[PDB]
Amino acid sequence: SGFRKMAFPSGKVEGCMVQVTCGTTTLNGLWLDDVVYCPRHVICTSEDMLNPNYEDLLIRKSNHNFLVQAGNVQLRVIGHSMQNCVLKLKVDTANPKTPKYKFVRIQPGQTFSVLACYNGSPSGVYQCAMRPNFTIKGSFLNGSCGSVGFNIDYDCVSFCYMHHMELPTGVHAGTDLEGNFYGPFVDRQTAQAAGTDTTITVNVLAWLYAAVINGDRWFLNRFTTTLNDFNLVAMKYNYEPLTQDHVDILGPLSAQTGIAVLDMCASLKELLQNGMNGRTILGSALLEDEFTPFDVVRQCSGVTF
Amino acid sequence: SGFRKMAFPSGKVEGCMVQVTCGTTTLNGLWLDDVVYCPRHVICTSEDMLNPNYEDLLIRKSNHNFLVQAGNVQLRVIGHSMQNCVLKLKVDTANPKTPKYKFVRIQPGQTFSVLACYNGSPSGVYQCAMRPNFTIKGSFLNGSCGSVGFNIDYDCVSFCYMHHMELPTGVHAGTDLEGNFYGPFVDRQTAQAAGTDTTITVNVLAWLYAAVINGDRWFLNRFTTTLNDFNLVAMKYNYEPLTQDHVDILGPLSAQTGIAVLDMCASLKELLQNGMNGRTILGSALLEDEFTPFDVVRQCSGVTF
Ligand SMILES: O=C(CN1Cc2ccc(Cl)cc2[C@H](C(=O)Nc2cncc3ccccc23)C1)Nc1ccc2scnc2c1
Ligand SMILES: O=C(CN1Cc2ccc(Cl)cc2[C@H](C(=O)Nc2cncc3ccccc23)C1)Nc1ccc2scnc2c1
Ligand SMILES: [Cl-]
Repeated sequence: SGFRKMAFPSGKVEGCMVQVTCGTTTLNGLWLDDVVYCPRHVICTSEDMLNPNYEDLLIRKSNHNFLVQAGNVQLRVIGHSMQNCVLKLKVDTANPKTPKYKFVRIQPGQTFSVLACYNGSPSGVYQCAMRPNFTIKGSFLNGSCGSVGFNIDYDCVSFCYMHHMELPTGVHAGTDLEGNFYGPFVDRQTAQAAGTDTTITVNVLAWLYAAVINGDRWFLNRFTTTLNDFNLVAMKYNYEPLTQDHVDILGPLSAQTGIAVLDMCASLKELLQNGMNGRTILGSALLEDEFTPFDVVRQCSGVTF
Repeated sequence: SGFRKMAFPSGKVEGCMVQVTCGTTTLNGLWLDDVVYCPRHVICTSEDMLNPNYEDLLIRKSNHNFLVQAGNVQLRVIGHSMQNCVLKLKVDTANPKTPKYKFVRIQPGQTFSVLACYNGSPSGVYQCAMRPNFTIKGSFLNGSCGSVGFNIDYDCVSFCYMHHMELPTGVHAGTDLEGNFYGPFVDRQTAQAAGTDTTITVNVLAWLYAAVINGDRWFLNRFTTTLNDFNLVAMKYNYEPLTQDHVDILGPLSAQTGIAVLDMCASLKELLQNGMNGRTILGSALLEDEFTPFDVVRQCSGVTF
């Protein structure tokens, strides 16, 4: 029993973290085989950030201008190239700790683990979700750029996020490992803001199923709803629309608990309309939306890596 | 910016997890140098759990009755001994991945990371706290026994907890790495229950200071309090007494924010009286007690916003 915000074990990613320095800028890099991946803004000064011409700044640089440090060892840069907002530094040493991996782009609502790093040294691991507005509610300080997000499937690490910046509201923005940003963001110092966010409905439903599995049923009722009627109330409370795909995905949890997805939707509707009335669900007074249906099934089954 | 329940990177502990089997029982062990540490109840059947005589069960075992598996490799047991509720299995191979470590016994209120494991394989990492009633609100299924709790400071892993059992209320009990239980618990299936739990006051205060550092001050007031008056009100809401030690420990956060500890105590008193009125503090609708003053200083910026 018990339900916690659980991250994947970080060991396979810790053995890939390095420090990248170019001029006065120091951030983190991801060392896989003989390439070090890092945000391209490592080549910028503070004045360059306003309107940087990355292809012009990069030509000025030679291999020896990039200082890469893996633990207490200097890696020698032998090549460099840019792919979208990610800089790829070819080093003269393949990482002996390179795990089996893939680069994957995730969708809003999907969760992942973040290994927060400073000066190429991992400091902490936490779980988060890609919000519908494409930002993440992370915890990062100056020097955290280049820290990565990932999921593990069997023995394969799927890298899905690289940290680039913090927005004025304290939320974070970054790219996939191919350098494509999540959201309408750019890697410059310009006026940028997170869009209005919404709640991840399929995740709140998954978490309500996790509460039932852990013996919390007070919110269950005898009623049901249609998908259309539920979506009319969900949009009213700034919740993402629930699709037939979300209903299908919740199928197994509905069969394990004996509570149909639209029956759980009726419970969610009443929670939105009446509140919790001094009660909690899994120790929370808010409806939690950062656990996917797969996360709930995995934590209530004991899948190992 | 941001504030998350952050765990330590788990890699150093992942390289120590092994599977220990004795008869029909399989659980996790911690392999450090040439010793595998695990709960002594690995030698018990379900019948034995009512009134086990561990000395009597152990004398009937030989080294070859214990099967230890590290990855896909069998370790050969060459010695065994019991120390309190922990079984120490001497193996003929020192763990080449043994980190720099120490065994530390923690006090209630202290936090640590747990690496939940099944069959010697890590599945997830999460942060938790030793409750005032010496239990932990973990997330553990059958087969998780032997999973460990730890902190990491400057590359040294301090092991503070080993998982032994789940109590009837869904909470968890275990030992330090010398086999001494936290709390009045026994590794016996008997009528034992977690005592009434309380809120960790010094941690709630630390978290209120984390909110001020991150820019939120809505909960402050113009009042102060005496330590005695604060404790009389705190005990009515099931909060632990605040000692002069806790006031001393909060000194640095009081100096970084300019808010005296007894001034923050007055804010906590008012929060207990009024609730949050639809507002949140660091994204929570409840007062959070699983971040220590040390955790807040480690995660938060040294510059207040
Ligand atoms: O100082 C800057 C300038 N940035 C321009 C800029 C423009 C474009 C790009 Cl792609 C990156 C960046 C950098 C950037 O966002 N870095 C950071 C990333 N994650 C967390 C951070 C936490 C504190 C500081 C920086 C952080 C740097 N901003 C700033 C922001 C957020 C707070 S919160 C307190 N101080 C700041 C100060
Ligand atoms: O079946 C038992 C017997 N235990 C007695 C017993 C007595 C003393 C000692 Cl030192 C160890 C143990 C074992 C024990 O607590 N094992 C476990 C440890 N951590 C999490 C667990 C999560 C589910 C299951 C077992 C778990 C075994 N209990 C039980 C409890 C909690 C739920 S929740 C659903 N089923 C159970 C069933
Ligand atoms: Cl302690």
